[PDB]
Amino acid sequence: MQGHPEVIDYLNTLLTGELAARDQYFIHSRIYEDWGFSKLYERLNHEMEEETQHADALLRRILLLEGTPRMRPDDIHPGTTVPEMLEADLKLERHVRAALAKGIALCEQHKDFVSRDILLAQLRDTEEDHAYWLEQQLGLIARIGLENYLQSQM
Amino acid sequence: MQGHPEVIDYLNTLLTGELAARDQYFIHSRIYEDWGFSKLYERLNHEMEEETQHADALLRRILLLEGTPRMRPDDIHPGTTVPEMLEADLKLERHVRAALAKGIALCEQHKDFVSRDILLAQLRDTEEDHAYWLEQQLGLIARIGLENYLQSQM
Amino acid sequence: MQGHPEVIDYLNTLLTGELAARDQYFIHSRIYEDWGFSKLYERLNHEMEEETQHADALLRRILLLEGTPRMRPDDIHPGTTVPEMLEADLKLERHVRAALAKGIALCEQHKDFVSRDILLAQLRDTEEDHAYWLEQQLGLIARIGLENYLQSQM
Amino acid sequence: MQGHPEVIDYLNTLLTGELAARDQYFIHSRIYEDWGFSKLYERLNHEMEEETQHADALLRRILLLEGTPRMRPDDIHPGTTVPEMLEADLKLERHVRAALAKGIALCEQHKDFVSRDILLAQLRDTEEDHAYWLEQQLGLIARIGLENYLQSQM
Amino acid sequence: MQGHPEVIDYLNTLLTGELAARDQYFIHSRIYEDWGFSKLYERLNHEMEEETQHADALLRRILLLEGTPRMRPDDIHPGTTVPEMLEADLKLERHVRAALAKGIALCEQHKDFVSRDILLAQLRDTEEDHAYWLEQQLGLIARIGLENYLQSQM
Amino acid sequence: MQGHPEVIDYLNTLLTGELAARDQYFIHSRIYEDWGFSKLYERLNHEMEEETQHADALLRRILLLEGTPRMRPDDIHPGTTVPEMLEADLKLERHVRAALAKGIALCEQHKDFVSRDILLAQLRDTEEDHAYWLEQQLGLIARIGLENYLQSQM
Amino acid sequence: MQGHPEVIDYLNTLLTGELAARDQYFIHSRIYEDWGFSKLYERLNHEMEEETQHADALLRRILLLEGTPRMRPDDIHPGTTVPEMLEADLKLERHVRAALAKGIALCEQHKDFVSRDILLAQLRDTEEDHAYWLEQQLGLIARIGLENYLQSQM
Repeated sequence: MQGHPEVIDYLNTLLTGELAARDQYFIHSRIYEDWGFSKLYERLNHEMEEETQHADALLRRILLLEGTPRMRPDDIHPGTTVPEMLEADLKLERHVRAALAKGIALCEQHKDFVSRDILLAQLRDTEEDHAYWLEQQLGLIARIGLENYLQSQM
Repeated sequence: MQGHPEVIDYLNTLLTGELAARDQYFIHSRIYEDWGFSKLYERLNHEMEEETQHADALLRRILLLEGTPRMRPDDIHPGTTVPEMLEADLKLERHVRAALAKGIALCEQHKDFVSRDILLAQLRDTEEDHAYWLEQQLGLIARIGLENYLQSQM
Repeated sequence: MQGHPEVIDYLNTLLTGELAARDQYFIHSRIYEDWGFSKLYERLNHEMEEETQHADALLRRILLLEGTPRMRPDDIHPGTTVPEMLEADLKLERHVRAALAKGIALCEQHKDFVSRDILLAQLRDTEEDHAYWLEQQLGLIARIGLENYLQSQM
Repeated sequence: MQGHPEVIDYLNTLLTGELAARDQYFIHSRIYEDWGFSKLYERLNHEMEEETQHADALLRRILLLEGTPRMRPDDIHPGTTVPEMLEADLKLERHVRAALAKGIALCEQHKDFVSRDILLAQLRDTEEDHAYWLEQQLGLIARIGLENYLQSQM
Repeated sequence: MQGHPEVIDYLNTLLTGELAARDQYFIHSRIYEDWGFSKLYERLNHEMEEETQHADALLRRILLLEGTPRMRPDDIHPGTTVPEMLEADLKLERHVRAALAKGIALCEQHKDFVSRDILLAQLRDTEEDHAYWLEQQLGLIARIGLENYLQSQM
Repeated sequence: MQGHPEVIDYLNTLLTGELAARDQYFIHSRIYEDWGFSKLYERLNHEMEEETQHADALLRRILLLEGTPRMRPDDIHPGTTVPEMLEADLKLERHVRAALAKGIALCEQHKDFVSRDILLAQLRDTEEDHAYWLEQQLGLIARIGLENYLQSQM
Repeated sequence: MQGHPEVIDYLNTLLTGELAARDQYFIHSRIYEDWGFSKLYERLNHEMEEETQHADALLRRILLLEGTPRMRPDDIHPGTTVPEMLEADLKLERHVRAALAKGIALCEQHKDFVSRDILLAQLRDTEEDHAYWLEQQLGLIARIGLENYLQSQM
């Protein structure tokens, strides 16, 4: 019935982080669309939808463990150029990865293995999809130049 | 091109209000699903998406007018019982309706008729769909009793 | 080529009665819809359309008998609560029943057998569908209580 | 919630005007049909249905603004000849057009923009479909002759 | 039956402006096609057809208001290079935007609300599609260079 | 590569003549449509589209010959009555027919046979479709009467 | 039956030129495919087939006129770089265009109008398709640079 308060409180820290991540992707994707980079809009819009699902999974788990979800998003750090927005989004995923890894350890100490399994799925997406794609973008800019990279994102 | 600063700031005021309304629906809908009221989950889940669409419309208009969107949501005031959560949502929508109506008058005053037309569509949804449904729910409770109303929301 | 003036005048009295019934069903169905009882709205909106077809048959018969139709509907008295609106409709239907039965006898005495037949079909609908349905609703309210009845009409 | 009494009251004036318009198109279409002018009947039968929809919109709007809809239709002024009936319907459309325009102005003054938007849609129909068609019918009679026009309406 | 002469005259000024815009899009799209930029041809050929539909709506409204349309298009000044043609189109669209906004205010002051509505839809297309697209192209040229931009328009 | 200046110049004279023809069919078709003559509107709307295509062919031909297309339409001379509008369009077709014939001769003299072939196709249309139809309409009015002709064009 | 000897010899002159043009496209298209420019291979492969069709048309006309076709192709002058190969093809097509135009004049002089019409179709393809496309390619290179142009031909 009732989850551990240490676990519940840490899930809430991740929830406010994921609500923030969803809103950062929201603004970035619409700035990308405003500038005419439709391929950057579509990928970031998809990531915004995925963060809503990640936050949803955490929200419902907190309610199941009888906790009170914290719905105030943490602050966001939007950039002003494509290289900057890509870097800010990679730094976000890096903080998310560290926080998710520490929550997985915490769930193991408190023997909340179902909450660990939920965090592990989100960590996989963070490393193998989000952060992986973002490092590809930055490495392509370095290899083909910003003019060519931006042209390909129209 | 560039909009009037007063119109852009007011659009940003409506944007932080709608980002908050979307988050109030997120929590309310998931509380409803956790309690097992699937019809209230589905309505309020649909309303959260519609608010995300409303916020996206404001967000893209602010960017088109060369403005900077404010992404920190307003404070939310969730409820703890179905009557409270419905009243809190009704109170939110009354505020949004007054705010959109004042924004429509302002847009007319500064001759930004496209911004006016975007707000008019949102004002229609607020009165004819959101506020209309919530007042129906509160009227149903008063007429059939909370026990019967909650049973019909399973 | 021309009908009896007594029969024309009575078809006209029936016509203004049926235009009134259509408009009472018009307002009652929309009040039911506004309160959120969609099954009551759907049933009363269908009875509105049936009254318009009933009025239409009398209107065309009056013109075929070389008469001039009276288009001013009778005054209506809608209720303000579900029990009052059901009683107001049952009262109207009972007057319509007696008016139709009186006109059938009038048509039989003036040997207008086609006008008698038009009125019998309307009488049969008035008795076997409308008043029967209304009498059922009032019986159900007494058996299951108004609260359960309204819940079932959502 | 609660609309402005001046608005609710003016919507009720338009409502009785529109219920009368529906009944004038009712009698005209059936007279046309009795005379054998099927094309005039279909068109005016279609306008009766459109006027019923316009009335529904106003009635549901009055109920949302917490008002009491008035169901007594205004007086109708039918014609006895095709030229007269056409002229009668145009006069009604012209009166309706002026009525809707004053209400649009009144709604703006009281800041009920949704009620205005409902009225603008009806005004567009009154001007771009109804009155346009009537004026066309009258110009056609002037150019090709009534005998020819009526033949074409068969 | 008749419109205000001031509104008729302003719709006429708008009409000659939109006939001109159609013919500028006509020549620009064909120059783009001749140079081998098929994506620029397809986009500008579609905007040509939209201007003809815009001109058509004004032309019919002028005739409905009992006015006489002015069919002499305004003079146009097409460019000779891709950057000049994009700037020439953006300049025209900015004048069209201001002319439409001025006519909307004119229609509101003379209570011609249907003519106001026709103009708003054209304003919305002028701002949210045309000028938005043109401003995007000029932004892309600055980010990726004219050489890459033209290659992408082949 | 480079066409003969006398040819390029004469194609530009035909171009402005054809852009004017497109605009005359534009206003005529919409006047016919405003009056309720749907068959005349469809036919003349179709001719406006065919004239736009004829203009496209000349414009693309001028661009291939490395010339600069002239986009200022010639003056148009619309009528106010059906008989006058028909006569006006025939006069225009007759002027166009003579113009196209002189150009065909000019192209042969300068040995640009492709430009001649484009012109012969347009001449065939001008004579075998456009002028033929107009003459038919006028002969019909003479035989069956204008009242009957107009009825048939409804 | 039998054609004029001067017309037959000129057709044979055009035939050896077109058999050469077909072979120049064969080598050029296969050089393009070997370098990996598949879009240039496919266009120039299609042009080789079209020239084979043009030669077949001349061949069959010469036989029908009781002539003897000359099957030795003219000398070809292939290029060694994409700019050279495009220029060499443009130079070839200019020669064919002048040769077909002179042949059309000759056919008219000897009143062989069918032979003229066969040459007119080939002259149209030469100017409007072959030469038009090649000048587009050279213009694209001048506008986007050879590196970008060659990339787009992969």
